[PDB]
Amino acid sequence: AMTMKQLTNSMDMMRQACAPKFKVEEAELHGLRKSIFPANPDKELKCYAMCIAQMAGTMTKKGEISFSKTMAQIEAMLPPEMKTMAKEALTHCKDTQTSYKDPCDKAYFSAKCAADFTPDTFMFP
Ligand code: NA
Ligand code: NA
Ligand code: NA
Ligand code: NA
Repeated sequence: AMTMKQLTNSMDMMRQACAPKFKVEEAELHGLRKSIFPANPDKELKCYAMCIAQMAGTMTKKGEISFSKTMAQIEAMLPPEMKTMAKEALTHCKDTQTSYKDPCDKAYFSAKCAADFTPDTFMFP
């Protein structure tokens, strides 16, 4: 798997690829990295999160969060410091998207469920 430093480098690249497309600012982005997710973000932040999950190949053509490739991702890619938190969060949070129709809401609120469940060391790009 990746080391923590390699994962950070990969997450910074994802953020560089996605953030410029959306009307987001540094503070709210720093917040998600530190696993602090607003309950009521504006739409641009929700779609930033979707862009990210899409980029990590965790999103479906249907505009849904894919359990199976997320698991494969986590297994192959994550360092021990993140891997067990991510597996537990995915199982804990897998039904979140069913309360939402819009794909940006599915992505963002699934990631919020994960952020809220885990401690502050669980990073999002
Ligand atoms: Na590595
Ligand atoms: Na919550
Ligand atoms: Na967290
Ligand atoms: Na938390």
